Amino acid sequence: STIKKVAPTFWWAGMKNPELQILLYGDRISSADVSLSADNITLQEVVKQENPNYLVLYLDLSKAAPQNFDIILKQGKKQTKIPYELKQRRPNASAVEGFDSSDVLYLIMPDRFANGNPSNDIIPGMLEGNVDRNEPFARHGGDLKGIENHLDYIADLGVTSIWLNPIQENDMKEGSYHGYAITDYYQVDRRFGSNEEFRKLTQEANAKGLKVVMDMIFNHCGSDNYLFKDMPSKDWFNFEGNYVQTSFKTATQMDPYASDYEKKIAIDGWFTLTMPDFNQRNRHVATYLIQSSIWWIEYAGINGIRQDTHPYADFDMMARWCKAVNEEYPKFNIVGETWLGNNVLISYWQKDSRLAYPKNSNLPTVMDFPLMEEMNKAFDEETTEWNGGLFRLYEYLSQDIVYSHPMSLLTFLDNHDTSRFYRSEADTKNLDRYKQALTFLLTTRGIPQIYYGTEILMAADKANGDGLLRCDFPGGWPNDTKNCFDAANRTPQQNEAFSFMQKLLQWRKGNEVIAKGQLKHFAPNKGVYVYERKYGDKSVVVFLNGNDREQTIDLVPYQEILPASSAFDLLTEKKVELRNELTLPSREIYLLSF
Amino acid sequence: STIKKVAPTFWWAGMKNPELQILLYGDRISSADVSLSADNITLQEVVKQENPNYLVLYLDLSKAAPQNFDIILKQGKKQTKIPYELKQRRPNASAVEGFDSSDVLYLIMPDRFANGNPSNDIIPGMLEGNVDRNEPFARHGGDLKGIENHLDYIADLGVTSIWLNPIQENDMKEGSYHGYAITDYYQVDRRFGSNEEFRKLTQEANAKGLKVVMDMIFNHCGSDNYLFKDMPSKDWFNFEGNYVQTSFKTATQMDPYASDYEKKIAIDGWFTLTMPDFNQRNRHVATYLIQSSIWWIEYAGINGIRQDTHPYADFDMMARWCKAVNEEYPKFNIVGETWLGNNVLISYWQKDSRLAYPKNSNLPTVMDFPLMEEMNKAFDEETTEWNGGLFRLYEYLSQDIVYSHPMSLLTFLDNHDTSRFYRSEADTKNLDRYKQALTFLLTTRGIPQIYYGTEILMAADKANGDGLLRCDFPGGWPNDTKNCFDAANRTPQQNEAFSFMQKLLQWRKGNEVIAKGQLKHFAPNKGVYVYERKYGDKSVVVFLNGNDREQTIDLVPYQEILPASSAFDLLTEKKVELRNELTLPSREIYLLSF
Ligand SMILES: [Ca+2]
Ligand SMILES: [Ca+2]
Ligand SMILES: [Ca+2]
Ligand SMILES: [Ca+2]
Repeated sequence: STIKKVAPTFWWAGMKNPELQILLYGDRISSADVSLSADNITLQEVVKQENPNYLVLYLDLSKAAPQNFDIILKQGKKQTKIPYELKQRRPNASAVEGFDSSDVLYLIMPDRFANGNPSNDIIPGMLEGNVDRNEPFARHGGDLKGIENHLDYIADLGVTSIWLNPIQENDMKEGSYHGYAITDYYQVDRRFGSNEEFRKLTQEANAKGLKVVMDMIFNHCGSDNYLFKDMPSKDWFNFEGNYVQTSFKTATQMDPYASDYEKKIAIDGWFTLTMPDFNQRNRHVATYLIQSSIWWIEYAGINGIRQDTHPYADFDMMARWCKAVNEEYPKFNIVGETWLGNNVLISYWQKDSRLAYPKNSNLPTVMDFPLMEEMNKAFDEETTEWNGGLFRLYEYLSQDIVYSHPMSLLTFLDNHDTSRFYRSEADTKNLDRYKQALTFLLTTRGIPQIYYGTEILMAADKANGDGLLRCDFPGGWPNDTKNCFDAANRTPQQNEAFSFMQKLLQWRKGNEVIAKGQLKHFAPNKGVYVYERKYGDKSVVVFLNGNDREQTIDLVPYQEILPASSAFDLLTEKKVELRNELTLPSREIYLLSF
Repeated sequence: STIKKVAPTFWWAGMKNPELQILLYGDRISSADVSLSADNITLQEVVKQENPNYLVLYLDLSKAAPQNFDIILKQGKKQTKIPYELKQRRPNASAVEGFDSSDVLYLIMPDRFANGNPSNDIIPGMLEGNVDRNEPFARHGGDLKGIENHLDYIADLGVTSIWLNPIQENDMKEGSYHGYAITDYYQVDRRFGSNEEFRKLTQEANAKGLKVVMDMIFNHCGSDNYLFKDMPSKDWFNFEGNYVQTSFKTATQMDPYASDYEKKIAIDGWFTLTMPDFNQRNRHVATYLIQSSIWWIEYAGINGIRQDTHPYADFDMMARWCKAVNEEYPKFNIVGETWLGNNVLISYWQKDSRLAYPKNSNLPTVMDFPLMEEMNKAFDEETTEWNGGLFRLYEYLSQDIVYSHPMSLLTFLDNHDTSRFYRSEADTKNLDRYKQALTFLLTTRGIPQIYYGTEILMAADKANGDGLLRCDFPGGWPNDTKNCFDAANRTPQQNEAFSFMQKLLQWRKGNEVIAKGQLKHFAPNKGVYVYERKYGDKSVVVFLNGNDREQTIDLVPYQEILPASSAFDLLTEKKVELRNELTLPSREIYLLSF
């Protein structure tokens, strides 16, 4: 009809926040006389703006039960009836579990994991009408069905959650594959699936014991989003809708020496030309985006959101967002991308930050990029008597007083924006670093994330561009020669790697010591880093030898974490003797239980 | 007589704390019956310990006026009268000025600055009976008279304070030159001068407008200190008087993951065999040391103490110490050596630390070693569009939210424990780095310290040992060929360096903008770092070009700190045009006033 788009698509009765903003987009609709035909719904307000193609409606749902109702636009002789549903909430929707340190997240770029339906690789009408598996920056045809097809593999690997790069539609001319330029916040990308397919994926994942986390982006949308292409008003995007390039200097939010000029350039600046910057200080923009997040939580049953670009957005509005989400879903977890150089500035973004006080982001989980930088060097260097190697871990962790909630820090070796743990295929010839890094990651504090393909030694270097950071999982396509979803088609080394991660993950799942236990560590001792996780009377103890050589060490230092004269290494299932001294082969790892 | 040592030597009437501990050392004195012959002084308590050579007396002075009085030991037939003075306080002793960001401190190692009295280079009876100017680790003969002789030079350089490495006596066999193994807390080292000489030095310094800061060490004394050689009890030193070597891991005080074993080894461990670790948890040790600090403040009129090794000592006792000092001298400033790798752990030691809360060190000033590390690389590297060079300064300073009192951070390029700013004589051929580093140091936030000899390009590298970090000031000895205290005997380059520092220092002195002003800075712009200090309506603006090349930059970013279309560079006294763009020669520095 005259109505092109209605947002949200639908809503629910009995949400904690009883307000509903319905955004209407169509042909010169703004002059219309608006009414409702409904049962116990109040139309509070109709908002008109420069662009006559939009109306913004504010409804009060406090007294309203599930129902179908009509929005009615009368313009002279013409009358349009827009039907609208208030669905009935699942029981206990509010009580959906979040994710936490008991979990391990498996990060998947949908377009690059598995093609389970080739018929949707190209969608008539969409601006990017091409797939080309040999172009790193083109669509390759991955989809939701593909992920659904391989849930068995993911669960068997031992992770507890899938985390998806953005699945919301990116109808862009170029670069649509990655998902970070959304053109519709209320639709899965038609090349990945329908909305229903995503709900089904989540159901299927939950039934195999897997949580689902979803990437969302409030800082910016794609330039082909109707909201941008046909702006309601200049106030919806920063710099009044004109492209000004961001500096990426997000330290300006908290830097005590920041300039006014630089704060504006950073936080109001656009990431690129085709990713215009939302003005989150606009009440309509903010509610639109907030509602979008809540919609996907109610509709799809997700356990988590990662808000990319969190520091590039208005601080106050993102605090309101986190508050509004947690008011509706008290156990839900949100992680923000805090890509900064140091723990000090990252800690500011975490909920209850001592350094932000009295400001509070309300953001439960932030990302430990500094730990990533250290872990990418700590297993390759010599650990001397004074410095290097595993000292990086000792020294970094001892600074955890900065962080308000250290067990709500996402930890990771890499992700879709970094070099992979192994930079090149050639580097994967030695798995020592892999084994130490993952032992550390999966036993120390925080919430681990594994990037898809880590478990089969996929390699990549940032210097060759972002496209090759996100190569196709070998096996995800019908015509792939080697299908690495099955052990039978994997190199010996790939199976060594896969089996190692799986051992740790399968052991970690359900393990209350790692999930909730105190942490206690010791300075590297003749190159050997030792630490303990301890919950009640159960404990775990890790030894990591930080050198390419045999080392004997005195065990007297560790008396307070060694309650018995021997224990079993979980990895080799062999006994380790704990009496006075211990000799550790080159790059040894012991993971003891007590 | 039978009394070898009395501590303190004397005291004052009308101190805020009315308690006085008098420690008596002699031949089997502990059985004695003790009394006083005095006017309105109460002997509260006499403390006996394992060693019979000691008595500890506690007196109450609350009702007591200045007087001479006697302590009386009666043992059978023998009776010893120990005379003791309660001096009368100078008026306004309490109100002695501290030091602060309006100051610049000039750090001097006394044995290596100037020999103004060669007759005291060797002192009969002292265990180290040798001087040898050609041995880096031997005494060279510097003294107080030498510093007094060159106060004119120091004041003319433009600094506001002298800071001395320890002047308390180090009667040790080897290594006595540096001062960090004290054998008498109540005596200046006889090779430097008498107590009176130090008081005179201070008087002389004050009259030329210079403050005096004194190094003290509570963590440890020298193994030839009577307190150690002939211990009152095993409880006076950690590990019951037995040598156990410290790990140097002082992060154990605040590390949330610290072990019990490691905390003890670090904080109770000895620095070396000949530097035994005081047990500051012993009430007698603590009062002894506290009183010693207060004594030198009353007696000598000093403005500041640097407590070396502050983190190796008991946290609670050092907080009590800072409180007790500030209760007596409210404006006095104490700086603690916080030699740690990062701002997080350093910030814990600063008074009102948000990360230590609810603990509080009460330590006003801490040392910004991380800024030093950055400054030793920031002026040598390329400053690209994204990273390197002057970015190190931008990035470090933006983390100042960690610090409770950023203007009470001691900043410095080097000191007696580091490589000098210039590692070798050859490196001093280029002064660009010197000029940028010192411009930065003397205009940015904090309390600058210059190490003696920096102003004449003395060079040294840590790798050649500590002795060559502390070479003789050329001119401090009667037989030196080139006397660099006078411009006439200096290389052209030495005079370029000296004149540059002097210009900045002389301009900084009295300058309220630098002392008290806000700081505002900008990300390096095509390699050029720019910042402003601003107090009321007066401001200062620095431009530092962070590359070995000419660069034109847009000035539009800086509109908010450029209130006029031109200004005068303080350094070259030439006009700089502030209109739309600015072209900066290789390594340019502009220091503008408005
Ligand atoms: Ca497909
Ligand atoms: Ca923004
Ligand atoms: Ca002398
Ligand atoms: Ca100690």
